Amino acid sequence: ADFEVHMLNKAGVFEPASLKVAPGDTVTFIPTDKGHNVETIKGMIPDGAEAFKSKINENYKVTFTAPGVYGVKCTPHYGMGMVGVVQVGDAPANLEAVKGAKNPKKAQERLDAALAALGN
Ligand SMILES: [Cu+2]
Repeated sequence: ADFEVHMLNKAGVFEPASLKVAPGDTVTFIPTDKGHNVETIKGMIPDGAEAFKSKINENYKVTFTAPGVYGVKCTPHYGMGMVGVVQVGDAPANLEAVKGAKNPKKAQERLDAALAALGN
C-alpha cells in the first residue's frame, strides 16, 4: 500500500507525524510547502534499514521493508522540532535504541509524542 506524508507550514510539520505501515508499504514524502525535506535520524532506524535523505523540495518515495520504528527529520528544521515517526509492523524491536537517541529538545518532545501515539 501507498501512503503520503506531507511537509507543511503551520519550520513546519510532517502530516501525519506518526504513521504505521506494513513491511512492503511505500511512503511518499511530499513537500507541499517550500524549504523541507526528509532524512532519517542517526540511531533511529532499525537493523536492516538503509539511511536516506531527500533533496529539499523533492517528492521522495521510500519502500519500507525492515520492521521497527523510524525516526525522521526535516534536515534544516530538525532543531525546531520538525520530525516524524514511521513504524513498520506491530511490535518494534528497536524501541530501546530509538528512545536512547539524542535529539534536540523540541525534536525529542515531538518524537516522544509520535512514539506514544503509535502505542510505544
Ligand atoms: Cu522543514
